Amino acid sequence: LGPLLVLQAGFFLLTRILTIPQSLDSWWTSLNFLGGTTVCLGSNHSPTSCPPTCPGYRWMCLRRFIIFLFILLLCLIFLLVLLDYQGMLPVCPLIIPIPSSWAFGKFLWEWASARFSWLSLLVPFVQWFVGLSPTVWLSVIWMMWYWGPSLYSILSPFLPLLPIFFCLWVYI
Amino acid sequence: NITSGFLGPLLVLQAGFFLLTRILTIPQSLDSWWTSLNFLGGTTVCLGTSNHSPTSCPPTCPGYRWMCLRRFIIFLFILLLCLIFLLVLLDYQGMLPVCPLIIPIPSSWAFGKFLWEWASARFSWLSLLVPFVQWFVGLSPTVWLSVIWMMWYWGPSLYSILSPFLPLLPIFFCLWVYI
Ligand SMILES: [Zn+2]
Ligand SMILES: [Zn+2]
Repeated sequence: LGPLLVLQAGFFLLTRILTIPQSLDSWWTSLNFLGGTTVCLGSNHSPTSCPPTCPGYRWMCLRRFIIFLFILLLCLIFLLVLLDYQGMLPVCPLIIPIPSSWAFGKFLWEWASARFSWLSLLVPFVQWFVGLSPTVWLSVIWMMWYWGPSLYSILSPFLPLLPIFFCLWVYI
Repeated sequence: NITSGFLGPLLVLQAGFFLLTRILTIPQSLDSWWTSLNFLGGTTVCLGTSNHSPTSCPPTCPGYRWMCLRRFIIFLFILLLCLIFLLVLLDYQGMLPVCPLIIPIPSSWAFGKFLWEWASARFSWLSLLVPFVQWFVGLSPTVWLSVIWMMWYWGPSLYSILSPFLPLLPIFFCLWVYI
């Protein structure tokens, strides 16, 4: 009795995972428009779910595949985070006792700061911003969500004059 | 002296401008490419005129917010991809010291070796599928190409039995009961 239920649950969860790409590419295709789907060029079916006869269906499958690939990658990265959180990646820090946790992250950041040498200047600013934002981060996300495209639109006309006087500054 | 002295830094300025303007549009190119994948390789129109493509919304159009979002999202992925690439490069030089599971550090692909060894350790059944894959390589390459092409031909036929798929767990479950 138990094993039948276990197998049914496993199959249903596998179906959920396999249909995730449907939902995800449908969401992204919604992003293309003002939050609303469309109709595949050629019964007017959305290009996120075409019938097998529809030519776009072939494309859809390819699309479903790529999304799925990214998902796995994300999952992998997510997995790769947890191990790094738990300190199961015994990465030797640049010259020694091991970093109990986040060894990979600390090593990677140390290497980047040591080599690129401008992230050294960037890090103080980012640390300032994050530390000063226990809750300000939430508000600036809201501002970015609303004003961010707007401020980008206002800065963009002066976006190309920006390199000109940046060059002037570099000359001086 | 003065001529070349000025041109040098200014040459760097011009080259930087050109490279940044060529490489900062890649989010737009990839967004347009995916939107093309959505409709058999075509642009279509936005919801808002001149019928501009939805990946090049003017600021007046309401989609410029929307577009930016996905453009930004695409931009993020690029960094991630780049990061992967960067990692995929560093491991080759062995610049990632990862101690192997129980000792000298691996000369190259240390991170890849540790990850694969740990993953194989965690799942015993996974390795069971490894040999057949090699056999797939070990089989006739032409046979593998024919199989893949038939699957492409059988993809629509693959899901032509998609409706019977749902009962698959029950009947197999029934087998598990009778097993
Ligand atoms: Zn279609
Ligand atoms: Zn638009």
